[PDB]
Amino acid sequence: ASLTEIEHLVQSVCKSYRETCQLRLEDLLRQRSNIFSREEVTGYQRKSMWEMWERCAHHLTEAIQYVVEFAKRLSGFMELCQNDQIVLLKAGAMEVVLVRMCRAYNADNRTVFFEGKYGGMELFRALGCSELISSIFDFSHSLSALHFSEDEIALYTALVLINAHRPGLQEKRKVEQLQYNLELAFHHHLCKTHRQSILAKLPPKGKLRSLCSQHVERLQIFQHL
Ligand SMILES: O=S(=O)(c1ccccc1)N(CC(F)(F)F)c1ccc(C(O)(C(F)(F)F)C(F)(F)F)cc1
Repeated sequence: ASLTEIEHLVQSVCKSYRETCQLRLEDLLRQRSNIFSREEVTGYQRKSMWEMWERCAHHLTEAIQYVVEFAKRLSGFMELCQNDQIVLLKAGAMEVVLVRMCRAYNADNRTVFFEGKYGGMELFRALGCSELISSIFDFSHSLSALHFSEDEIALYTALVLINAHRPGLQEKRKVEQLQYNLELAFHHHLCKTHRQSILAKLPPKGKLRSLCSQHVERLQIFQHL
C-alpha cells in the first residue's frame, strides 16, 4: 500500500539475484572470447551419453544449488507450510535454470558456457537429441533478442517460482497474495524503465513448462537426480 514498500520488494528481489548470480556476468562477457577449439570440442563428442548426462546433471544440480537459496530470500516465502514450500521449487526451480542460461549465451556465435569455456550445440552430439538441444538454444536465443537486464531476470524468475496453480499446495490463498505483489512489483519496474514492451515478446507460460518437462524425462531415464 506504499510506493516505498512496492519498490522495496523490487529492490529486494534484485538483491537476492546478485548473490545467487551463480556466474559473474562480467566474467561471462569477458570470457566470451575464450572458446573451445575444435580439438578441445572433439574430446566431448567421444564421451558416451552416460558420461555427459552425469556431467550435465552435476552442473545442473550445482546450478539449482544456487536457485534454492534465491527462492528462500523472498518476502513471505518461509511463511508457508513446508508442503507449500516444496511443491513450489520442484516444479519451479528447474525453469529458473533455463532462464539463467541466457546469461551464458552469446547469440553472436550461438555458444553457451560449459566447464570454463564457450561451446556450440555440437558440444552435445554425444547425447543424441539435438532437437531438444537446439530448442533450448533457440529459446535462450529468444531471450538474447530481448537483451534482458539483471533485474529483469531476477523479477521474472521470481514469478516462475511463485505460481499458485502448482497442484498439491494447501495454503493456496496464502500464495496468491504473495504472487499478486510480485506481479505488480514486476510490472512496476517495467513501467519505470520503459521496458514494459517485452510483456508480449515473452515466451508463453506454456513454452517454459513443455521444454524442461520434455527434457527432465530424458535426464531421469539416465541419472534421475
Ligand atoms: O547452461 S548449461 O551449460 C546447458 C548446456 C546445454 C544445454 C542446456 C544447458 N548447464 C547449467 C550449468 F550452468 F550448471 F552448467 C545445464 C546443462 C544441461 C542441462 C540439461 O538438463 C541436460 F540435458 F543436460 F540434462 C538440459 F539442458 F538438457 F535440460 C541443464 C543445464
